[PDB]
Amino acid sequence: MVPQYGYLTLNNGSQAVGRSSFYCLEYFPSQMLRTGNNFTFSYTFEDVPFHS
Amino acid sequence: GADGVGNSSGNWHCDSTWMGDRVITTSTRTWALPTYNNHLYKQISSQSGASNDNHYFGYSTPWGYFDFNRFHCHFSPRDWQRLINNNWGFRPKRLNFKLFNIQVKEVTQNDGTTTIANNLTSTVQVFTDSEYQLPYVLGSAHQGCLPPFPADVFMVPQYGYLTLNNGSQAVGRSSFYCLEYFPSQMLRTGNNFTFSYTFEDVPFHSSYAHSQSLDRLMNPLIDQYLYYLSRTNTPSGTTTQSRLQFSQAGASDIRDQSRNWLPGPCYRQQRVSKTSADNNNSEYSWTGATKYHLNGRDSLVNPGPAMASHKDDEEKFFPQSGVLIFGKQGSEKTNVDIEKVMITDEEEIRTTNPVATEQYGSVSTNLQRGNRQAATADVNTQGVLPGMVWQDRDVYLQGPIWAKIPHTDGHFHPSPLMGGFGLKHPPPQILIKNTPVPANPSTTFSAAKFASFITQYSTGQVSVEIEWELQKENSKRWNPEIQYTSNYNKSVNVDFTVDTNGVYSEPRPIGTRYLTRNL
Amino acid sequence: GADGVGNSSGNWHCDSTWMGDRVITTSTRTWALPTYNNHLYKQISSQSGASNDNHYFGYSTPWGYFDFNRFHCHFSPRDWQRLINNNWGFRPKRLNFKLFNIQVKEVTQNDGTTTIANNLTSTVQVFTDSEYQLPYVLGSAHQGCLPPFPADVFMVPQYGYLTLNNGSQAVGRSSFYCLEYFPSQMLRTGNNFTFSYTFEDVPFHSSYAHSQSLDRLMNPLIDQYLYYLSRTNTPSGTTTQSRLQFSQAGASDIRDQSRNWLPGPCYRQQRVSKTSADNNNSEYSWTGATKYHLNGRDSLVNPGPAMASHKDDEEKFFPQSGVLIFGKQGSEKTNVDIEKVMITDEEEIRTTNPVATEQYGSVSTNLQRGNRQAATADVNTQGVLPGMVWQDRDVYLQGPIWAKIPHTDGHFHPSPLMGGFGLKHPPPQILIKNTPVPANPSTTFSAAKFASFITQYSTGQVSVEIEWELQKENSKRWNPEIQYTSNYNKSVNVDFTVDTNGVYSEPRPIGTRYLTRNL
Amino acid sequence: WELQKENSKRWNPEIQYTSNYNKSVNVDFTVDTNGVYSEPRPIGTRYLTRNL
Amino acid sequence: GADGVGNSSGNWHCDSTWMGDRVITTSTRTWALPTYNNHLYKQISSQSGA
Repeated sequence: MVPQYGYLTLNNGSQAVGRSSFYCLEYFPSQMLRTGNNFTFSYTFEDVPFHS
Repeated sequence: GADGVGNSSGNWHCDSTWMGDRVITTSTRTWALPTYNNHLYKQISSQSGASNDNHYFGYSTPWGYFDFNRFHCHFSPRDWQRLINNNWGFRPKRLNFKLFNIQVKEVTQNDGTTTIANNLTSTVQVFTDSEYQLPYVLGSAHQGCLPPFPADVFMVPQYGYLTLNNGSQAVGRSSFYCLEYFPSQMLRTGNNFTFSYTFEDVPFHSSYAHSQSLDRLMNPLIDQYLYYLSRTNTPSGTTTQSRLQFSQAGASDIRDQSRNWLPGPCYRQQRVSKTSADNNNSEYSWTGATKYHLNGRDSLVNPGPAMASHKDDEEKFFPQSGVLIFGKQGSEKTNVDIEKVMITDEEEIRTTNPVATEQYGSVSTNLQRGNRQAATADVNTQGVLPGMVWQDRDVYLQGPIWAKIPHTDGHFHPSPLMGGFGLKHPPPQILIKNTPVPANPSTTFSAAKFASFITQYSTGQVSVEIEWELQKENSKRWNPEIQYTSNYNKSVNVDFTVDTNGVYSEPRPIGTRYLTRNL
Repeated sequence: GADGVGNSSGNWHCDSTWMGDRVITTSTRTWALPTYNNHLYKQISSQSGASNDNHYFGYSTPWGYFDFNRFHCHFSPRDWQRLINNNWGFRPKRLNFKLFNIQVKEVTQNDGTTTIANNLTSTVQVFTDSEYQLPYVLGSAHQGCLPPFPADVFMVPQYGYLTLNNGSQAVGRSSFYCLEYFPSQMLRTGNNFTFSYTFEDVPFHSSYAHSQSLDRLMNPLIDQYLYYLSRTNTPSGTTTQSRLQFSQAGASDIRDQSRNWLPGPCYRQQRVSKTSADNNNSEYSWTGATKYHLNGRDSLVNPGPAMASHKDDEEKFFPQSGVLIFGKQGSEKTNVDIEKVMITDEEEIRTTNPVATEQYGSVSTNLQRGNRQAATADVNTQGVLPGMVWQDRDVYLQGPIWAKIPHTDGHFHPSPLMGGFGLKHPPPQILIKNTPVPANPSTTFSAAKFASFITQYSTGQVSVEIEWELQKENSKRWNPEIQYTSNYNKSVNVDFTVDTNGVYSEPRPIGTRYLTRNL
Repeated sequence: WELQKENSKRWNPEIQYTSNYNKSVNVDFTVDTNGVYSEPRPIGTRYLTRNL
Repeated sequence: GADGVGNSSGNWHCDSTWMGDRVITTSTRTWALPTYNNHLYKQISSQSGA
């Protein structure tokens, strides 16, 4: 099962602080896939030390 | 090739063509694949107190597989007759495998009613290993091969394998293979699957029987120039003194003639008669059987080395395990009577091979001397010696086509025991699976694995095309041969034909040795 | 290459490089060569009343020779681990041999003092036969090989050979070889010797063990289509009448399933236990041993054909002669206790090969009939039959690398018995000798041969470089393998390491079979 | 993934990760009779030895 | 470089030069090497009740 997405922000007690941010995920460009479409991307790791 | 939902992905090809060097057999069947083990691997092992010989440890898999390894898949009884009557030898060359017209069906069982509906977006995933990285099941003479008669629809068998065991417990060297871990083509409705394969060079199978035997390979008219001991003692007329004498062997005594070759090797069998009165009354099925011993467990040697089943006019008797035994149509699995089985008969090999139920020969036990009489012993098992010749077991009609030589430091004369072609790289396995479709996950997240799936199965057609190479018969024999003939007399049913109920049946085993070559 | 007195003739090369197709092992040692037999040939023969089996006739020679034929010469315990863990097979390709930094020393023993001085003008003469014109000693597992640990200096062994004999007396066909009679390079201080050699094409050694056994090569889920006799008689309830019945073999009875292959050949052994209480109390070392017989003399078959040493959970027992037995560091020649020797164990071959201490199987003795019960016999020795597969014996770490196939009309499966690579043209022998230097001849002429020589010996370095080809392991096994691991627990001494006195030692035999292939 | 190969002159053998040779009811890292995959122990990546 | 028995294989260089960006120091010494442990490896460890 694919897990649900949620995040935390600033708080005082359980009350929010004016700096706490709200992100609407509907607000980003997203590919819409019907049956018979596929999704791809590739990624290149930045140079990092070997693990020992 | 990817077509729509409404286009047909491939045509039906079932055919046989003969170019006179080559015959190309094609066959197409309809298959139905269920979901095995509820989409999950399991380990299986010998049940409880099963005997030491019967212990096993292995895994069962969700995957099915296709096996065309039986001859009658490819040949019709008439096609088999052109080959058997007209040819000395044949071997396969290259084959081709094609899957098409796949369709996946979801079934919904509610109350007593079950509705079966097309699931258009579901997939089926198929791969052929071709690097031989899996336990190779084929060649063990399992059921589940394509049916003999093209109008039949067959269920695709489940795939499982065995590994090392101690008792029913596993050993650290036992391997676990996850079939999900190989690259596999995923086929939706409107996709097809193909591959082709080329058989490595292999000796022809010999479809001929010899017109001479090793014992009798010489001119009866002319004497040899080589002496043997004709007699060992001469009478003085009061007593027989010891005087050893020699003779040239000739037509008078054939058995004494110097011979340049030896019969094939033997591993002896117990003889049982088809007439129920002649057999002993005791349980010797096991205690009397001939066996081999590995790692403290005995195993019946059912096929045995290739041997003649009986001598002249013994047709009643047959070796205990030493023959292949096929069941007649509609025969139960267990404890089935002699009338139901079809017992094959190897007697065409009498010439070069020993009778399976009798000893290779006799051998001197001791060193004679004036005061002690010479003695001999019987050799019931003979390994290969230099100058031995033998014939391989016959393939018949419904026997297996090939087998995979195990990969080992050494092996002698790779030809398999059940008959057929030993192949170091046999035709690869084709494994097929219904891709799991989950059913209605919960709204809250759970990290557990799904126990709920849509119940579904798939179906389609499968097409196998093999190209065979033929060895033509060129012989100067004057008189007619022996041919395979369907009897001329009238009958209720025709042989190799459906009955009034629609049940196809094969009346008798058809083995491939008729035409005669001189030795 | 000819240098001065002060130039060095060659560098020390001891190295291992891995190109991932190939590994190239180099090793350099320091040798010391004395003068054997006072510069003269001798004949040697069995002493006096030695038993008929022990008679021999041969010659001892002044010449020494070099043998690198043991693996641990070339591989370090860590280098041996990269190969053993990561690879299915390996074979040698080409090798190179180089001698350098030779120096000859004359020793003068006067009173108790012995002064050792350089003799600059003396020579050492070396030749490699390479036409195989000498008795080939190597491959008999003699001592005198390059030491395992590179800091050791070793004495070069004396060369001698055996020929035909009757008793201790020679036969007219026995050959005498004079090693002075071959072309040989003479090396003074500042000369070096080289040659290179290319191994003929040879099968890889199999460093893998099987994850299946011949007994269990089939799908447990699916029944066979081949019947066997399940039972031979049926009850009438007053008595059991004789009625023979058939069954298809399946998961329920595995032992009855038709199998397409047979285990390897056996020549039976006597079983002895490492626990001193279980063994019988009698002298059966010889009278009970398994032997072969040539020309009226028995010979113990120590190596035997390759066989599993014991069945499941038998690890206590081992075959009488059937295994290779190595001594621990600092073990005496004779009558040494079980704790001193290191006994190798072949159990990784259980799958394809019979247990050395038990019989191949059972065979029907007689023809049954209504009035006589069937009987069977045990086969304690089995020659090769068609359709048999087997594994070759394992090479270990300190076992020999190769052997020379004798040149004969025929031979079967040339792989040697001690393990290693059968080579029709093995690496040639390198023989080395101190050239004789006479001492102060008399002023008057005498035609007699010199009995007086300068006492001297030589020393230098020897360098052997072998190139090995590797067969990489590509397998889909999901779960981890078995690897060779040095134990993690603390210890007084580290394994494969010098002790506080400087004595290198090898704790256990390391055989090359870990990675697992499916059969 | 990019790999850093081990080149070392150590004479004696290393320590390796080995599945135990003894018999067992279930094989490690394998499904059981019910089809439940399991991981018997954590496998950490440090075995081969470098000198400091 | 490989010389005879009588040729000298190298000269004595002991020097210091200063180029004012760089200084190049050279030093030559005479060494004497014995044979240690009688030509053989040993293991050593803390003594007893240390």
